[PDB]
Amino acid sequence: KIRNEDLIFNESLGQGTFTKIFKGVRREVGDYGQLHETEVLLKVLDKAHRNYSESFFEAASMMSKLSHKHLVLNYGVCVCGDENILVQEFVKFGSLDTYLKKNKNCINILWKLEVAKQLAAAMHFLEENTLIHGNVCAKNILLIREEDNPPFIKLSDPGISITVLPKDILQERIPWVPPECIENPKNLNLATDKWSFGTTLWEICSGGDKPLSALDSQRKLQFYEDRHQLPAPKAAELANLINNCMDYEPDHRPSFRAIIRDLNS
Ligand SMILES: Nc1nc(Nc2ccc(S(N)(=O)=O)cc2)nc(Oc2ccc3[nH]ccc3c2)n1
Repeated sequence: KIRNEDLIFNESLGQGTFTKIFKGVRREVGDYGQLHETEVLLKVLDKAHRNYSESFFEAASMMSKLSHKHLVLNYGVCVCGDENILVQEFVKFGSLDTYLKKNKNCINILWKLEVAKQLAAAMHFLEENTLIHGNVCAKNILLIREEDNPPFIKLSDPGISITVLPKDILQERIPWVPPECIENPKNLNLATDKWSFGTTLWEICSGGDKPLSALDSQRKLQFYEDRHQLPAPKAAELANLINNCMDYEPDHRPSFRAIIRDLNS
């Protein structure tokens, strides 16, 4: 529970779903009582979307009860007057999808494999704790350090749950959102994240391209209706795993233990 008076808002860094994102600085008493001014990532719920307040912070809170080296650190929340604000560690190099596009001509299968193994390790930990993320995607992978020593990533918070989001938002998040959740958002399950994990591998192999971006929301719907799969990326080293993960039968998608074994071979 951070004080409004200890937070300084600086540059806007874009927007998430019903949120506004800013780089900031938090003034804090740290260990040994030393005074720190710490770079922070601030996520602000739109006042115009206050109805979704509980769900977002419930999301960030539930995961913050679990500490893990591949899960992002949340410092707390500010009840900052009229706005609710998540205060999060500032990750030096930002979101993976932006990174993949700018650095495409420098990323090889060895780099992709380490990032995939790290993400699966995070997902395996969640799976062992029966905790559903619900929004696995390249935008929500944060790059802590660049390869020199491998790269190092963290999974960000999931944001507002698909189980309360407007249907048109869900449709635009095809193919991250699995077919059974389009049929019924209340079908959100552990198997949901295996599908989205497959979609995120496709992103990682596709230099930051967004699958099915050329398809409007009605065509995305008919894509699931006809049981299509994503095309193999030109770099197709992960295409079989992508397709095995994006299985239209939720009960057939592999455990992350099996996925990690597949990545290791
Ligand atoms: N923890 C964290 N740290 C950063 N750091 C950062 C941002 C921008 C730059 S840059 N290229 O301008 O120099 C550098 C570093 N950025 C984010 O962005 C996210 C990630 C996922 C998100 N899902 C919904 C909103 C959202 C926001 N999260």
